[PDB]
Amino acid sequence: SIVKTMIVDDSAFMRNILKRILSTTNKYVVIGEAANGADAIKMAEELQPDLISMDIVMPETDGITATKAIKEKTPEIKIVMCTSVDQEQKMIDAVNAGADGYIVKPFQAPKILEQFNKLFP
Ligand SMILES: [Mg+2]
Repeated sequence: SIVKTMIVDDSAFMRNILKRILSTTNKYVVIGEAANGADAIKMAEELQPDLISMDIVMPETDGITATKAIKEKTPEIKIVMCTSVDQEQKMIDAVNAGADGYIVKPFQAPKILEQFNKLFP
C-alpha cells in the first residue's frame, strides 16, 4: 500500500516536478533524493527504498553505474530509469544494467503512475 521511493536526477527542477506528481498519491512516498549516481548508491544502501527513479545522464557517476551497483547489492529494489530524448543513446546500457522500467521526461503523471503501478500492482 506504500511504496518507499527515491528520486535521483542532477536537475533539481525535474526532481521537484516528480516529487509534486508523487505527492498526490498516498502510495508513492518519497523518502530520499540524490543528484548523482554515487550519492544514489550510498542513499539506496542507507534507506532501502522499494523503488528508485534513476536519471541516466548525471555528472561524475551516472545512472547506469548506479543501477549496476545497487542491483549487485540489493536486487530486490526496483529501478525505473528516468529517460528523455537527450538520453536515448544510453537506454540500451540501462536495459543491460537491469532496469525494471522507464518513465519519460517531460513528465506525464498518468504515464508515471501506469509504469510504477505495473511494478507495484
Ligand atoms: Mg541528468
